[PDB]
Amino acid sequence: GPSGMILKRAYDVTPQKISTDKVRGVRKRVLIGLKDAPNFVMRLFTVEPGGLIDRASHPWEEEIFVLKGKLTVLKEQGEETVEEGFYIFVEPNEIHGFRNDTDSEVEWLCLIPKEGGE
Amino acid sequence: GMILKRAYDVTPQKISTDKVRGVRKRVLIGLKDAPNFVMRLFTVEPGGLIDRASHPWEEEIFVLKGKLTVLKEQGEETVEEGFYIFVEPNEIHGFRNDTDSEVEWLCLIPKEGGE
Ligand SMILES: [Cu+2]
Ligand SMILES: [Cu+2]
Ligand SMILES: [Cu+2]
Repeated sequence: GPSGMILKRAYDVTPQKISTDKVRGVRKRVLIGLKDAPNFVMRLFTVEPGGLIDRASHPWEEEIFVLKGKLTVLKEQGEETVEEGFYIFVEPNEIHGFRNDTDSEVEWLCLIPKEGGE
Repeated sequence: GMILKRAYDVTPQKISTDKVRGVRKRVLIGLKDAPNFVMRLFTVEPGGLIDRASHPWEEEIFVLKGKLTVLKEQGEETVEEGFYIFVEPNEIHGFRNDTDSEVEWLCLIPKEGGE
């Protein structure tokens, strides 16, 4: 494929509002998307106060790094809050979700194999 | 089926070769866990350097802390916390810390690149 290097301020990427049956109060920035990635994609998620990504599972893994705030992670059994500087590995098919129980925006990097889209 | 951990608590590996000095690397999500790509966290001391190199796989980076000097095929460019970098396969690249404090970034590569 193409040559070169992209270097960009992540916040300059246009966010997309996510509103589905299981997601509310979330915006996503596709940093390294399907148009460019040979193998896996990089997204930056922002969750507003009270926002929620309800428990779900999917047949690809997810790799996360928490960039800002206190993120509540929903698990098959119960929940756990993590903060900036934590990483999360979600195995394929593992139940997971996310909630923001704080008064300010929470952000994380999420990477998936490109077969799961962007 | 879910790992949640503070990245700092992963023991860093000092890297010192002919080509790399003043760098520590943490493997956060490595080959034991990852089906497709790995997650590392690099910390570079003031004056640390990863000399120009290239590899057959791509690299995806997110700058977490500080002002990172990126060595390119042509010259160099400085970036800061909050920048992402996409390095195409085979693109020459390296890194330097010209500041007086530690610089950190996340680096992800496909598993063919090892951890
Ligand atoms: Cu998911
Ligand atoms: Cu499980
Ligand atoms: Cu490299």
